[PDB]
Amino acid sequence: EASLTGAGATFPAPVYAKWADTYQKETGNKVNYQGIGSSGGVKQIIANTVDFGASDAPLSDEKLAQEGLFQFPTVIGGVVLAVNIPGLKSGELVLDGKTLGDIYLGKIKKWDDEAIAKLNPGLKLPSQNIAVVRRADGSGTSFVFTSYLAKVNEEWKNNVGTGSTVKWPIGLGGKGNDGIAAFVQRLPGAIGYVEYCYAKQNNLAYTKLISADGKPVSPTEENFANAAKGADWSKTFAQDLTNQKGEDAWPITSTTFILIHKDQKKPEQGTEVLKFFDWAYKTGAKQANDLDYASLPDSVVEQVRAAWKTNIKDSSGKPLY
Ligand SMILES: O=P([O-])(O)O
Repeated sequence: EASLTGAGATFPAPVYAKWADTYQKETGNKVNYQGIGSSGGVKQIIANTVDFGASDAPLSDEKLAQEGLFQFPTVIGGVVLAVNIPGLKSGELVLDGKTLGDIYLGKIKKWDDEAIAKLNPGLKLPSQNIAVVRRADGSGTSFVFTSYLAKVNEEWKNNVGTGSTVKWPIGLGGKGNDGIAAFVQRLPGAIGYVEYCYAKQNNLAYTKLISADGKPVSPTEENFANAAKGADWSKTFAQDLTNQKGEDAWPITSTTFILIHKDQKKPEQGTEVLKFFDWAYKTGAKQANDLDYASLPDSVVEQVRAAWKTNIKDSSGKPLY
């Protein structure tokens, strides 16, 4: 029995809570995860106050070498646009990336705007103001969401850009993925970006999006998996999965990372962190799929195991796996 502590991204917090609960029941090891968003996770592992950090924004090779850190992917998820449009069902509104951007820029103000109605011909769109919601805390989901908007709206790209934290033109700030969820639910007219789990479990209506290739997709585990189908995992783990080509490829997809130290000053702790995530890879794929997360392919998991053996050591040079 060991007590491990992790902190970071809220994006995969439901799968990690679920994995942790099952592992305790099967083995008695305790995992404590604090959802505080990816920036916090990164600071906390750097400070050495947790056993493991989590972030959906990959550090660069230089950055990992400078801090003594190793990073590895766990699951693939999808970010959706949760909406509160009185009278609209889940999956009936269709947005494109340029339209989505123009909402977040503050350019489109009403739900029956010409640009929105042209995308959804059948619908009877209300004349309700749009209330944009966005994150207040340094976030991995913000990263992924502003990475996607920088590729499909050139005014966003030039005026706001990409980051964990940016200068939001308009909108109300919610803390965590659970805070955007709560916000949408209370505000008639609201739109907020959440990892798909948080809209499904809260029963929030969500849109469809038009893929890179120009077809409207739904967000579904399969569709998240489809967006990752042509990723070259053998070159890097830091893959960008936003606006991918292919059939039924969800446009705002992403993987997520775990960060640990390479020179493990507490080898027992470090050894138990690896066993947990090995356990999850080996047996956790149903729980992940049950929260609509796609799993990594077997070849990637084999990559991580090979890199565990080469990189993770104690202060005597000895490997931990
Ligand atoms: O996963 P987040 O909390 O860093 O968005």
